[PDB]
Amino acid sequence: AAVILESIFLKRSQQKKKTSPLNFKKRLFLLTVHKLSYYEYDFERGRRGSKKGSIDVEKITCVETVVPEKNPPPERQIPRRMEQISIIERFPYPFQVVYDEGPLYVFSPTEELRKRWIHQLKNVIRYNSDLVQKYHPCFWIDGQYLCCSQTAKNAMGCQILEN
Amino acid sequence: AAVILESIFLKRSQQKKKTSPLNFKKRLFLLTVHKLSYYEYDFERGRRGSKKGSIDVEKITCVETVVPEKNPPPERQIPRRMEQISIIERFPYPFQVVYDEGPLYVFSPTEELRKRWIHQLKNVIRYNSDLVQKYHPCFWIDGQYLCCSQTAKNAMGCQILEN
Amino acid sequence: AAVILESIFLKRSQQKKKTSPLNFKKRLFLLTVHKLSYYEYDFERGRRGSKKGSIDVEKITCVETVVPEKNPPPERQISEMEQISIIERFPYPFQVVYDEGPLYVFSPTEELRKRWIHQLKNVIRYNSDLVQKYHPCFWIDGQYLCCSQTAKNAMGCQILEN
Amino acid sequence: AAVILESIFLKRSQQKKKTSPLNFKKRLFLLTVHKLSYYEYDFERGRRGSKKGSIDVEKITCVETVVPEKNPPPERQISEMEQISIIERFPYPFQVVYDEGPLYVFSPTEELRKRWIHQLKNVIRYNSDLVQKYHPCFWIDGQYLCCSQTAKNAMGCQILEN
Ligand SMILES: O=P(O)(O)O[C@H]1[C@H](O)[C@@H](OP(=O)(O)O)[C@H](OP(=O)(O)O)[C@@H](OP(=O)(O)O)[C@H]1O
Ligand SMILES: O=P(O)(O)O[C@H]1[C@H](O)[C@@H](OP(=O)(O)O)[C@H](OP(=O)(O)O)[C@@H](OP(=O)(O)O)[C@H]1O
Ligand SMILES: O=P(O)(O)O[C@H]1[C@H](O)[C@@H](OP(=O)(O)O)[C@H](OP(=O)(O)O)[C@@H](OP(=O)(O)O)[C@H]1O
Ligand SMILES: O=P(O)(O)O[C@H]1[C@H](O)[C@@H](OP(=O)(O)O)[C@H](OP(=O)(O)O)[C@@H](OP(=O)(O)O)[C@H]1O
Ligand SMILES: [Zn+2]
Ligand SMILES: [Zn+2]
Ligand SMILES: [Zn+2]
Ligand SMILES: [Zn+2]
Repeated sequence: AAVILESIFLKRSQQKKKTSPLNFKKRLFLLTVHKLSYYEYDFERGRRGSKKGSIDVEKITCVETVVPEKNPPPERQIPRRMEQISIIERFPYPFQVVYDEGPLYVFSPTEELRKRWIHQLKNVIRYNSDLVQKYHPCFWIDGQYLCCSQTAKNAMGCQILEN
Repeated sequence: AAVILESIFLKRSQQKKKTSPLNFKKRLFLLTVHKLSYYEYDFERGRRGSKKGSIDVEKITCVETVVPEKNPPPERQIPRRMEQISIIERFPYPFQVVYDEGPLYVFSPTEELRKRWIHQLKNVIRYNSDLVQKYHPCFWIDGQYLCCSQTAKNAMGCQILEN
Repeated sequence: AAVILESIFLKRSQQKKKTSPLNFKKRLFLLTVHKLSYYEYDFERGRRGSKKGSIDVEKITCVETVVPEKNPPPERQISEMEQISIIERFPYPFQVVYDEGPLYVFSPTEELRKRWIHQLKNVIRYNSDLVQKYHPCFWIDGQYLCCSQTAKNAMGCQILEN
Repeated sequence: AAVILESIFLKRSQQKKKTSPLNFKKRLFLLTVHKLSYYEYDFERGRRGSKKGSIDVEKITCVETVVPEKNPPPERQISEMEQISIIERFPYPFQVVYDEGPLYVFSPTEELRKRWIHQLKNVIRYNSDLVQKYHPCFWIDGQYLCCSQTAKNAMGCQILEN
């Protein structure tokens, strides 16, 4: 369909599979009313590459900011003070797109960008059937969730954000 | 003025003073357009007692839920399954009323109640001049904030909740 | 034994002592089978304070409603649920009668009454002295306006059959 | 030395070799005082890849705009800021001329050009051979349509004074 948005972010490994590393990839993310998908980016040629995953827009229970990790390495750190480059190498503002399998973590290089996305994603998911009301505002890491130490990657959020 | 709300909650020590313990008190909380105030409760006689603090409604930068502590003792635990009593002895749903001096933490015995309050408090603070946009969704405890480990009790929130 | 109930009613002075004035105290009531007890409530620590009374279930003769008195002071004026009202307003005055006489416990709400009474019955039900005429009326100012008669333990101007 | 700039322009083949076809590569340009260099960009690791060229600043004779060619293929078609467009669209073709000849670097945006050029000048400014007639025109298909003349390093059909 149409592309609502398209940006380059740094996403963390969903680690769907056991043997998978916890790592980050620069990916070109798209968004249609249908899905949220991400592809390898072919910078040389300038084009989207091989698809590396999607999440169907309707299976989405929730989308929000995530509490930034405490000691992020520079690729996701906030500087002090050339953007065109930085905006494709430094992604410090994460957010979370949660669904049945768990949460996909996505870092954005600017806030506005993150804002932009969360919002559309919101619009997009407004009438979904499973919009959860409790989420985890912290990352899932090393076996469990910081915020509540629960271990089920798709555990119930330990917090209700209600207006 | 009018009372918008009145409930009994279990509040944690603001510890404004150095020599102060980190502890909880059952307090009768009120809310007018002017302030948010809390008093000792005189249960025998059934009346509000001596005032023990307020926070001026306009100095309020923010109000939200807080991520529940991981191992709360029973007075703030969620049961399994007589309410009239429980609702004055068990307060497991906290929330945070933040202002210049820091955050006041307030536990509510039910969610609806917490809902109710956060909302009015919201209305009440809608046109305030300092409504912060970043908060700490976790408690301040033992010297710093869990969510971001910052130590300034009135540190900048490490998270932006934007719709 | 094992509690069977537990609530916070208001209760008028039993006046057992000649000195005793009449007044109401907010108390925390329990229920087992053996007895039915009330304490001072540690609102602050949120817990049961000093025992202030007991009535053995066995000596219970008549668990029953009483008659919402005429002009309940606020306190007692008009299951219901105000976190605070419900521990500050008990307009459903009931009555437990026993050897010594009748205990006047008040309720913030009906389901609450029901709940107790009923339960009361479950527990006295096999007693040895379930009287069958009673004073749905109060005992007051010197005498039961049930039957203007005067012995607290005066016999009941009314009968409740079934 | 100390970078003075750093960007990602597109750049047409210098064709130094007879084999060399003409094409454009996305490259990462730096700037110091000594030289001006371009590399392959490690987009994935987000970093500077293999060096693909250098031009000594000193041998710089003429830093200057060139002439937006006729029918820029998308790629080059129409400071500006699309996270992606700005690293995918460089329509502001400029030119660095030196001994060997002229290097055709393209820009996604004007402030970006300006920024470089200017800076360029700061750095060649005291050179020993700042020529003063140039070919705002391209060198193409066999010959500079600046002056239809043919030596790459052909002398400039135009002068830029000040
Ligand atoms: O490239 P290597 O070093 O194998 O590691 C990968 C990447 O992080 C993947 O991201 P992408 O898919 O973006 O390549 C991730 O997939 P997701 O994070 O998309 O799931 C894979 O996890 P699994 O989820 O275990 O497949 C993980 O194995
Ligand atoms: O009763 P003790 O054992 O002294 O401890 C108190 C109570 O927690 C107070 O609550 P309340 O005011 O509700 O009594 C608290 O005030 P706040 O939490 O209101 O500030 C005091 O902290 P300071 O903030 O340090 O005064 C703390 O000293
Ligand atoms: O506290 P003060 O003002 O002294 O009055 C007391 C309380 O009403 C007692 O209730 P509680 O025990 O619930 O405090 C009542 O006991 P009962 O429990 O027998 O009513 C006392 O009378 P006596 O009944 O006379 O002891 C009465 O004097
Ligand atoms: O990669 P392929 O298709 O082989 O083509 C190359 C690139 O355009 C070179 O650019 P880069 O070095 O930027 O890759 C260019 O070098 P210049 O940098 O001299 O343009 C080469 O020509 P020569 O100029 O003939 O070497 C040209 O053949
Ligand atoms: Zn959690
Ligand atoms: Zn924080
Ligand atoms: Zn009678
Ligand atoms: Zn020319």
